[PDB]
Amino acid sequence: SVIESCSNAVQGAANDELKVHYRANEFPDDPVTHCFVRCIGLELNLYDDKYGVDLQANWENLGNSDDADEEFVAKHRACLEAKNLETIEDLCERAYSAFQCLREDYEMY
Ligand SMILES: [Au+]
Ligand SMILES: [Au+]
Repeated sequence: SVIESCSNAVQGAANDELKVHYRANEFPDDPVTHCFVRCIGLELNLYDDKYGVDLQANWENLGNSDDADEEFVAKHRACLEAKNLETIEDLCERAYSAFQCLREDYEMY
């Protein structure tokens, strides 16, 4: 529902070629996708513009029900710190940049 609602809440996102990527869980580095990813993130509560990535929620969305491994938290909290998200003015670009920290995780899952 989120994918389909986000393709409509984001301009350009309602696009047959992008949606092909999205369902195949591919997310190209382009301004439409940036906003689509931000939207998914906000809708699923995996993300927030001010507070950033919710690492526990993502841990869950990666097929886990326990408290996140300390490594996982330490790792990505480091990855996200190094991105200086607070200096990225465009919100879609900030969200897209945050979520690349977690890409290795999503892919190996
Ligand atoms: Au493509
Ligand atoms: Au962007």
